[PDB]
Amino acid sequence: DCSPGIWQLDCTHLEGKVILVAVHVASGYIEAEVIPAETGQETAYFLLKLAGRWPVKTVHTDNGSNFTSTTVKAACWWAGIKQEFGIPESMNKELKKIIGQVRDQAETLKTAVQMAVFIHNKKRKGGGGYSAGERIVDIIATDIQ
Amino acid sequence: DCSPGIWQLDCTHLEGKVILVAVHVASGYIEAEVIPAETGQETAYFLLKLAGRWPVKTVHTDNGSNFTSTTVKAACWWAGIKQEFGIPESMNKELKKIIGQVRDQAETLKTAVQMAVFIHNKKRKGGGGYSAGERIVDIIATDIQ
Ligand SMILES: Cc1nc2ccccc2c(-c2ccc3c(c2)CCCO3)c1[C@H](OC(C)(C)C)C(=O)O
Ligand SMILES: Cc1nc2ccccc2c(-c2ccc3c(c2)CCCO3)c1[C@H](OC(C)(C)C)C(=O)O
Repeated sequence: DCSPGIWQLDCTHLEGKVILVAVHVASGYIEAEVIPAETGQETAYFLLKLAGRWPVKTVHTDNGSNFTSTTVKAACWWAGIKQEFGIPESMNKELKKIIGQVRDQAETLKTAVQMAVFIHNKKRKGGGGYSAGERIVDIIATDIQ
Repeated sequence: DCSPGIWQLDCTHLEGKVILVAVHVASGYIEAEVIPAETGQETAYFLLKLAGRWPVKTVHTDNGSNFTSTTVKAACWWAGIKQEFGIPESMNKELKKIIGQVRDQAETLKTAVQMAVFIHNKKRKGGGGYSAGERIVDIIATDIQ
């Protein structure tokens, strides 16, 4: 029943590095990237990429100060994004769980993260039974037509 | 009439930097990234991200030697991707055109690229009349069901 334009964006920390995690709330679909620094510039750039791919209307975060930089506000201004305050989970544990499971199968954390994203988005969820990757595409397509 | 799992991947050069460009052939939808070096490791990593997001079955390129590294072959092995040889355009000019149009509106090339990707994917194509972003989502969703 969730609006299809709503996304959640946070950062977690692992191995002294920073993982930016975006969740499409309606579907559970995720996108993630290991970023060199937890900064406004990184968040702004990430939001521009996200918005060119999906119809992003509002973004929520669990750390509001993430969104106070002028650099982030410029990215939401240009892409027509607004901040979402009133949201009614949680993938940071679950994605961290998958990362832990595949970690030794890759040299770098960034590679393991993308493996974990792949696994998460492709998993059939019947425990009828689509994956997050299938649900996002259906939700958006139905919302077009 | 194109298969929905087929993607084209190339690199272009601008301002002495490297832009990796992936095109979903059936829709015209694009994803791009400025990469620090034109290397197998960058291509492999990019393919892992791409494959966690879309149902990527085959990838074609205009420079076959792009795909000879062990690092790329490991990424297509792990993600279940095969190379596509027999393909029946062109965005590298068109995307370059949009980049040129917005270039002065951003400090960095990487930012301009993402602006150009956004513009390209959102543009209604009626010259009925959906955008590449709408077409990819419809094509994939219909292919699920
Ligand atoms: C550094 C590195 N070196 C290699 C040398 C030879 C062969 C493969 C690799 C891989 C690799 C590539 C795809 C892949 C996996 C690992 C693990 C399974 C999924 O696919 C990596 C990975 O890094 C890059 C992806 C950036 C190249 C890694 O971090 O381990
Ligand atoms: C370096 C940089 N510094 C800034 C300082 C203050 C305010 C904004 C910026 C922007 C910016 C952010 C979003 C955006 C656009 C530009 C241009 C329109 C689309 O949205 C950038 C851009 O770089 C980052 C996105 C990495 C921060 C840029 O290359 O110009």
